[PDB]
Amino acid sequence: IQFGKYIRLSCDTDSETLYDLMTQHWHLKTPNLVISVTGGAKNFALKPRMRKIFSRLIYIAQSKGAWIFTGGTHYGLMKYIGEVVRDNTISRSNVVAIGIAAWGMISNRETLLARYIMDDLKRDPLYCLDNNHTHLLLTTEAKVRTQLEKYISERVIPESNYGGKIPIVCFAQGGGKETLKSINVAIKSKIPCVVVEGSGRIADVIASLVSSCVKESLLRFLPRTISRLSEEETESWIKWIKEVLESPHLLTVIKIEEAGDEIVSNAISFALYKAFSTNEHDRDNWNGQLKLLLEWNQLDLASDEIFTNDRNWESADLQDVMFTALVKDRPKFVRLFLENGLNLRKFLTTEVLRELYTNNFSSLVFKNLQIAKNSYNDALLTFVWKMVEDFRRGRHPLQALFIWSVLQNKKELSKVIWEQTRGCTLAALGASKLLKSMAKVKNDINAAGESEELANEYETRAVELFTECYSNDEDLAEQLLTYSCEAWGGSNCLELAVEARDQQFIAQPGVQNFLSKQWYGEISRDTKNWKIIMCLFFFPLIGCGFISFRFLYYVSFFTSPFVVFSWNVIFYIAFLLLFAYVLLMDFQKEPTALEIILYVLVFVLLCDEVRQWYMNGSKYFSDLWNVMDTLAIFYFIAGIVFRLHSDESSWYSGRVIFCLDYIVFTLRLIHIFTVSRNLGPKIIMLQRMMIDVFFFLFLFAVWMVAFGVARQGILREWIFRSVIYEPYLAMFFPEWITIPLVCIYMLSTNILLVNLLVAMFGYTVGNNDQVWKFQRFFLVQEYCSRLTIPFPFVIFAYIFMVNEILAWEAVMKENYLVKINTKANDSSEEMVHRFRQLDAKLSDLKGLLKEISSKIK
Amino acid sequence: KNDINAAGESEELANEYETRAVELFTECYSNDEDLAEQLLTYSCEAWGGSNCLELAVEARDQQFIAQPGVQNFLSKQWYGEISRDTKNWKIIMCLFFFPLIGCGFISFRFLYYVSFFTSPFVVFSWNVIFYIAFLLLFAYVLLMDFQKEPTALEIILYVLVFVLLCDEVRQWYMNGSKYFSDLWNVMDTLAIFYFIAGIVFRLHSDESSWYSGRVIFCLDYIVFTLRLIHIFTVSRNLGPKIIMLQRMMIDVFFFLFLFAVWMVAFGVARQGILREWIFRSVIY
Amino acid sequence: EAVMKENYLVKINTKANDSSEEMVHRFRQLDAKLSDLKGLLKEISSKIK
Amino acid sequence: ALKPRMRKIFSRLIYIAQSKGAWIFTGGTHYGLMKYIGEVVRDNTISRS
Ligand SMILES: CC(C)CCC[C@@H](C)[C@H]1CC[C@H]2[C@@H]3CC=C4C[C@@H](OC(=O)CCC(=O)O)CC[C@]4(C)[C@H]3CC[C@]12C
Ligand SMILES: CC(C)CCC[C@@H](C)[C@H]1CC[C@H]2[C@@H]3CC=C4C[C@@H](OC(=O)CCC(=O)O)CC[C@]4(C)[C@H]3CC[C@]12C
Ligand SMILES: FC(F)(F)c1ccccc1-c1cc(C(F)(F)F)c2[nH]c(C3=NOC4(CCCCC4)C3)nc2c1
Ligand SMILES: FC(F)(F)c1ccccc1-c1cc(C(F)(F)F)c2[nH]c(C3=NOC4(CCCCC4)C3)nc2c1
Ligand SMILES: CCCCCCCCCCC
Ligand SMILES: CCCCCCCCCCC
Ligand SMILES: CCCCCCCCCCC
Ligand code: NA
Ligand code: NA
Repeated sequence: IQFGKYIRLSCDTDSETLYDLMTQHWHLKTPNLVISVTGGAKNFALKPRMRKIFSRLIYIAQSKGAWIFTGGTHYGLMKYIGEVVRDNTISRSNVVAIGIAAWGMISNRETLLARYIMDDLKRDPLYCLDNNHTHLLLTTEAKVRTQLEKYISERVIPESNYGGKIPIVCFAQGGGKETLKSINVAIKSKIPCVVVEGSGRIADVIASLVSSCVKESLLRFLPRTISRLSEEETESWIKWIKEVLESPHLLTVIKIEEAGDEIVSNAISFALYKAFSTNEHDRDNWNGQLKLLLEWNQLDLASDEIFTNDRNWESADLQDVMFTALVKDRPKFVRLFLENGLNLRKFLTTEVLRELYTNNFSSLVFKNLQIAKNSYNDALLTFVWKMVEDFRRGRHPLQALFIWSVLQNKKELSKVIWEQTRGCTLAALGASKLLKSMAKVKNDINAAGESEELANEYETRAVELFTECYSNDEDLAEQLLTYSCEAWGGSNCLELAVEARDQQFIAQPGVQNFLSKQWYGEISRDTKNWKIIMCLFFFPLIGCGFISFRFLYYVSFFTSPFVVFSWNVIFYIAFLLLFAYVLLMDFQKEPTALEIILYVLVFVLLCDEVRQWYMNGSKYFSDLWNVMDTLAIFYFIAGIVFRLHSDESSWYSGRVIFCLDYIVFTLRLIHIFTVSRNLGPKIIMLQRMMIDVFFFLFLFAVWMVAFGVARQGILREWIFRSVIYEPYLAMFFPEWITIPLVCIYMLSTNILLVNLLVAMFGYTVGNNDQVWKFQRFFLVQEYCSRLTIPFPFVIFAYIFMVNEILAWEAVMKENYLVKINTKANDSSEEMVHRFRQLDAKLSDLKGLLKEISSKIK
Repeated sequence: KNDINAAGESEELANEYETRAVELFTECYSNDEDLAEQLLTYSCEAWGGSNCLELAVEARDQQFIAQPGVQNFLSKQWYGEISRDTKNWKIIMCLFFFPLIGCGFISFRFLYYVSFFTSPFVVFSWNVIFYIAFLLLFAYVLLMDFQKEPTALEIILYVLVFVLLCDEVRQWYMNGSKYFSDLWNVMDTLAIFYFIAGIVFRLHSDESSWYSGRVIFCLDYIVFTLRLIHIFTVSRNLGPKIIMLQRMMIDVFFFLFLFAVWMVAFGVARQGILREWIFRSVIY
Repeated sequence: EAVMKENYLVKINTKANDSSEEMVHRFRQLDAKLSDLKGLLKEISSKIK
Repeated sequence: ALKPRMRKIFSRLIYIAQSKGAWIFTGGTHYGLMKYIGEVVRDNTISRS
C-alpha cells in the first residue's frame, strides 16, 4: 500500500500460517508483543501524560523488538501510535506496528503499490485507514485479532527467555464496549496479562476495583454511556468486569501518582512477571524469573523476590546471568550479583574478556581509539591499544573489565567495577587519563563531551579517595602515590595525574605536601629557611643540633633538593663572579689557569644539560628559555675556538663572544630569580606573559625590518647588513608624504602598542588555585628529578653511571564508599519514602477499621 | 525606544526564544551531528530567506552561536574537507610538500588535492605564506632592483597587487558599506591606492618624480607589513583575547587622535611664539 | 527536527518535577486518604445509634 | 544478602567492638556474614582504629 503492506481477510482465515506469513516471507520474530485497545474513538484526549506513556511504549517496543497490534485506523490513539512509530523510525533508536482492521468499515478500496486516499474525516461513519502502520490486516475485527494473540501466546520459541511463550501484554486505556470486551478475551481465552491506566472510562472502572458497586463506579467514569445501551447489556457489562477480577494477577495499573519515567517499563515487566510467577510451573524456577527481571530493569523485584534466603541459589551458577548483566548495560544488576556473592576475579577468565572486546566492544569506540592512538598518542594509550588488540586477536583481570567499561563511556557500570579493583585511586586516575585522551578525538562531540565529564568524575573519585587515604595515614598514602602498579600502564598515581593534567588531584593538600616533603628531602620542614642557608656556608652547623633531619646527616643534608638548588644558585653566582674576574683582569693572551677553571665549569654545565637531553622526547626544546642555555654554552665553545687562533682580529673577537655570553649567563640567573620568587600564584601570570612579550618582540622585529626597507629604500649582501642592524642603531624630501607618514606612525603605534597591552593583560582571560598548584607541582618535580647532587660533583655521579598498601587502600575505599551514601541522606531528606510511610500507618487504621463494620452490620 | 515596557519585554521574549533555540539544537546536535548541521544551513523556503546560522548572527544571538554544536560546525567549515585531529604542523608540511597529500598523511574523511587546497585552513596558510613571499619580493625589488624602468620582477609586483586589488573590490561586493567601518580594512585600499599612485609617479621620467615614486613605494612597504602584523596579531589572539583586542585597538585610535589634537595645539603655541606655509609648519 | 522537538518538549516537563516536588498535589492526597477513613466512618455511627 | 545497609551495621559493630575492646563470638566458617565479619576484622586491624 502507498499513502506498508496489506492482506485482505475474512474472519475465518487459516491455521496459524498467518504468523508464518509474517516471519518467512516477511520480518523477524518477537521477544515481546504489545497489543493496544482503544476502539474507533475519533476523540482522544491526547494529554502530555498520555503522550509520554505511548511514546515510552513504542520506545520499549524497539528496545525489545516487539510487534504492536492496534486497530489500523486514523483516529486518535491509533493515529498517534502510528505517528510515534514513524517518529521512532526517523529518530532511529526496527518497530512493527501491525494494524488490524475490519475490511468492511474502511472508506475506499483498491485491489491488486496500491494508492490510498486520505481525503477528509467527515460525518460518514465509515473509518479511514491509518497511514503510518507498517503492516495492515483487513466490530468485525475482534476475532482474527484475538485468535492471533491466542496463537502467538502459545507459540513456543526455541530461544525461550520467558518460558518460551512469546511475551504478550494487553495495553488498555479509555472506554467503550469494544475495549471492555477485548480485555475479557485477553484474560479468559488463554491467559496473557493486561495493563490498564489511570485515565479513561473503562480504564478507570477497572482501576477503581483494585455487586452493583461495580455499576456505582461505572457511572462515575462513564455516565453518558449507560443512557444508551440496554439493561440487558448493562447486566453484561457488570458481568464482564466480573471475569477480569477473577484473575487479579493479570492486571497492572499505571496510577497517576507515578509522575515520572520508568512507569511503562515498570508496568509491562510487572505484568509479565506475575504471568510468569502465578503460572506456578515456574515458582520453583528462580533462574527464569531472574533473566526475565534482568532483561527488564526491575532491580527491586529481583532483590525482594529472588534473593530472599528462602530460595537457595549458591552464587556459582550466576556466571552467564552476570555476563548478560554486563553486555546489556545493567549496572544495578552487576552490583546486585556481587552483593549476593560473586567472585568477580573468578568469573573474569581471559576468554570472557576476549568475548567482551570482540563481540561486545562497539565499533564506533574502537574507531575512536585509532583516532586517539595515532593522533594524540601517550604511554598509556600505547598500552591500552595493545591490550585491546591482544583480546581481539584471540594479568589484572579486574582492570581489563574496567578499561572496557570506561572506553565505552558506560558511566554507572564502570563505577561498579571500580569498587572491585585493587589499586583504585590509580584506576581512577588511569581512567581519567584514558578518557581525556578519547575526549581529544573530535570525530564526535557528543562522545568526546561525555568522556570529558567521565574523566572529571574519575578525577574527583581519585581526589576524594586519596583525601580519605591521606587523612588516615600520611606515610601510607605517600607509598600509595609512588606505587609502580605492576604495569597498570607502568605508572604511578603521581605520573598518571600529571600526564592527564589532572589539576584537582595535584592541587590537593596531600599531594602538595608530598612534593614539599620531596623538595626538602630528608631535611624536615618547620626548621626555617635561613636555618638551612646558614648551614650551607657553615659545615659543622649540620652536625650541631640545628636542623631537624627526621656521616649520614651530612649526606641527607647535601642531597635534599632545597640544598642542591641553593648550592647551584650560590655556585652559579660564584661562577659569574669568576667569569667577570677572568674577562676583565685576566684574559691576557693564553688560557690562564683561572680561565681553564671556567672551561670545565661550563663543561659540567654542558654535561648536566646533555643529561637533560635524556628524559628528553624533544620536550626540552619547547621550553623557550632552556634552549637559551645550550645556545649560551654553544656560544661559549664557539668563543673558545676563537681564542685559540693567535690572530688579534680573532682573539679580540673571541673576547667579544665571551662578553656577549656573559649576559645570557646572567639572563639565566635573572630567569632563575624571577621564577623562584614568583613560585606561587604569579607563575600563571608569569610564563604566559613571557610568551606574550615574545610575540610582541617578534612583531616589533617584523616592523623594525620593514622600517629598514623604508629607510634604506629612501636613501642610496650589503643589504642584510644594513636593513637589519641600522634600524636598531638608529633607535640606539617632504613632497606631501607626511600626510601619510605620521599616519604610518599612528598605525605603527596602535598595532605594536596594542600587542604590548595584550601582553600585559592576556594572562587574565582564559579554578586558579588548582591551575597554579598543578604548575608549582610541575616545575618543582623536574628539579627533584634533576639529579639532586651538588654541581661541581655532578660529574662524579655522571661518569659513575657510565602489596599491603593495596590492602590498606581497599579498606580506605570501603570507608569512602560509605561516606558517599551516608551523605546521600539529603537526597533521602525528601518525601520519597516519607510520604506513604504514614499512609501505611493509616492503612493500619484502615486495617483495624476492617474489624469494626465486620460485626455492626 | 518609544516604550521601555514594551521593549523591555520583547527583549526578554527574545532571550527566551534564543534559549529555546539553544536547547532544541543541543537536543538536535546530541542525536545526529550530520543532520543538525543540515538543519543549520536550511534555506527555509523564505522564512525570511535565511538560515538558522545567518539569523543568529544578525540578531547577535551569542548563546546560540557559543554552543558546542555551532562552534564545531565552524571548525568543520574552517578545516574544510580536511578532517580535524590530524595536527597543525601535519597540514603545514603538506603545503611545502605536494606529494605528502597523496601519501597516507592527512585524513580527508585528484579529488584529495582539490579538497586539500580548497579548505579555508590551507587557503589562509597559503595566503599568509604568499604574502610574506610578496613582501620579500617587494623588499628585493625596492633595494636591489628598481633602476629606472619597470623591471620584469617589478611587473610581477604590479600584478600581485592587482590580484590584491581584484580580491578586495570583490570584497566591495558583499559590501553594504560594512567594509568601510572595519578600521584596518580601509588601510588595505589606501595601501593599494597608494601603490597605484606610486606607479604613475614611476612612469614620469623626471628624477624628482622618479625618486618621489620610490618614496611612495617605501612608505607603502610599511602598511603592507602593518597588514601582516595585523594578520599575526588577530590570528594569535583568536581566542578569549579577541575581545580585549579590537576594543583596545579602537581605544588607542582615540588616544592617538587626542594626541594628534594636542600635537596640533602644541604647534600653534610653538609657531606663534617664534616668527599656506603654516600648514607645512604647524603639523609636521 | 519535529521528532527532536517532541523529545525536547518532554524533557522540559519531566524536569518540572522539582516544581511538582512541592506539597501542592501532595497535601490533600493523604487527606483524601483520611476522608476515605471518614467515608468508612460513615458506616460506623450509621448503626450504633 | 550483603546490602550496603548490612555493610554499615556490621562495620559499625566491629568498630564498636574495638572502641570498647570486645570479643565477637561467631561461627568460624567462610560463608556470608561470618565470612564478612572476619573481613571487617582484618579491615579493622589494617586500618588500625
Ligand atoms: C652574595 C651571594 C654570594 C650570597 C647570597 C646568597 C643567595 C644568592 C642565595 C642563598 C639563599 C638562596 C635562596 C634560599 C631560599 C629561596 C626561596 C626558595 O623557595 C622555594 O623553595 C620555592 C617554594 C616551592 O618550591 O614550593 C627557593 C630558593 C631561594 C629562591 C634561594 C635563591 C638564592 C639565595 C638567595
Ligand atoms: C619563513 C616563512 C616563509 C615560512 C614560515 C611559515 C609561516 C609564515 C606560516 C606557515 C604556518 C602558518 C600558520 C599555520 C597555523 C596558524 C594557527 C591557525 O589557527 C587557527 O586556525 C585559528 C583558530 C580558529 O580559527 O578557530 C591560524 C593560521 C596560523 C596563524 C598560520 C600563520 C603563518 C604561518 C606560521
Ligand atoms: F629556578 C627556578 F626556575 F625558579 C626553579 C625553582 C624551583 C625548582 C626548580 C627551578 C629551576 C628550573 C630550571 C628550568 F626550569 F629552567 F629548567 C632551572 N634551570 C637551571 C639551570 N642550572 O644550570 C643551567 C644554567 C646555566 C646554563 C646551563 C643550564 C640551567 N636551574 C633551574 C632551576
Ligand atoms: F588573519 C586573521 F585576521 F587573523 C584571520 C584569522 C582567521 C580567519 C581570517 C582572518 C583574516 C581576516 C582578515 C580581515 F578581517 F582583516 F579582513 C584578513 N584580511 C586579509 C588580507 N589578505 O589580502 C589583504 C592584505 C593586503 C592588502 C589587500 C587585502 C587583506 N587576510 C585576512 C585574514
Ligand atoms: C628566606 C630566608 C632568606 C635568608 C637568607 C640568609 C642569608 C645568609 C647569608 C649567610 C652568609
Ligand atoms: C610617533 C609617536 C606617536 C605617539 C607615541 C605615544 C605612545 C606612548 C606609548 C607609551 C607606552
Ligand atoms: C602550530 C604548528 C606550527 C608548526 C609550523 C611548522 C612549520 C613547517 C615549516 C616547513 C618548512
Ligand atoms: Na613606533
Ligand atoms: Na610602542
